[PDB]
Amino acid sequence: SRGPLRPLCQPINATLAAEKEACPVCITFTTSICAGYCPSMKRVLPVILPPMPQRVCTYHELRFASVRLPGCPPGVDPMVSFPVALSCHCGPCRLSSTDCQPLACD
Amino acid sequence: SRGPLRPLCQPINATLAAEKEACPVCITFTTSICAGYCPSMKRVLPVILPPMPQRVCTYHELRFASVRLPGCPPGVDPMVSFPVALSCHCGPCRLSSTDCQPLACD
Ligand SMILES: *[C@@H]1O[C@H](CO[C@H]2O[C@@H](C)[C@@H](O)[C@@H](O)[C@@H]2O)[C@@H](O[C@@H]2O[C@H](CO)[C@@H](O[C@@H]3O[C@H](CO)[C@@H](O)[C@H](O)[C@@H]3O)[C@H](O)[C@H]2NC(C)=O)[C@H](O)[C@H]1NC(C)=O
Ligand SMILES: *[C@@H]1O[C@H](CO[C@H]2O[C@@H](C)[C@@H](O)[C@@H](O)[C@@H]2O)[C@@H](O[C@@H]2O[C@H](CO)[C@@H](O[C@@H]3O[C@H](CO)[C@@H](O)[C@H](O)[C@@H]3O)[C@H](O)[C@H]2NC(C)=O)[C@H](O)[C@H]1NC(C)=O
Repeated sequence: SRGPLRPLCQPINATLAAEKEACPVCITFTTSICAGYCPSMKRVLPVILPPMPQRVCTYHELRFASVRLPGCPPGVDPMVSFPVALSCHCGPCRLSSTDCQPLACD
Repeated sequence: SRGPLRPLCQPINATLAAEKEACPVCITFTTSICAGYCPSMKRVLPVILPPMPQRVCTYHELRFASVRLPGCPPGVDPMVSFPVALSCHCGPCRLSSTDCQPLACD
């Protein structure tokens, strides 16, 4: 459709903020993630669409880490993990997490 | 010297606990790290020692992530990073960090 840059997919050092309903203080953190624009590349002759099955950029290589939402009541699970992406590409509509200074989250 | 297993070097999902002098609550977390026994392999004929220059297992591949020691005074830096190891080996005495349920740190 429009111009592709719009960065394009790549591991990118961003920030998110982990917190769970009824845990006291939430926690922010930094982890490289893979986000970028993958084109649903139409080719020379159309009509073969759909062009590309929601090819969102998903993790080629992934390591997890997690922290520990401090103060959680003695009945809830404080261990909160997240991706630590190493490289990435674009394949089918893949679910993973969200499916197809610093900060604050309270 | 003695038997080598004693696991041997490998990325290993362990836990550490980040906290800084005069920040209020400390934070624990989980991150794969590379720890293992590397032998200072003496060979068939000695006298060529030292055997191997303090070949501690250090990170072949490494990604950083960091969290945010919550509540830090408005004059201190809450961003605390750590390794997110992908693979590893053994080379010279390499400095990096420490040079040659969950938890609590307060
Ligand atoms: C280090 O941990 C990762 C997983 O991260 C976990 O870390 C713990 C502390 C906690 O925070 C938890 O929430 C995190 O997920 C281990 O990675 C495992 O990798 C295998 C395959 O290599 C996965 O198995 C497969 O999972 C898929 C789902 O996509 C299934 O469809 C398959 O059938 C199969 O089960 C497994 O899910 C991962 N583990 C977890 C808990 O997700 C890694 O192996 C571990 N290292 C060590 C040495 O323990
Ligand atoms: C994503 O971040 C890493 C570094 O992690 C940092 O993350 C920030 C948020 C913060 O927590 C900070 O404390 C963490 O360190 C970037 O990795 C950089 O990699 C380059 C080389 O590939 C490093 O440069 C070299 O560093 C060596 C030291 O061993 C020097 O001897 C060299 O001369 C050279 O300077 C650099 O140190 C790394 N950056 C930092 C801050 O350590 C990674 O590039 C980044 N990604 C993006 C897209 O920004």
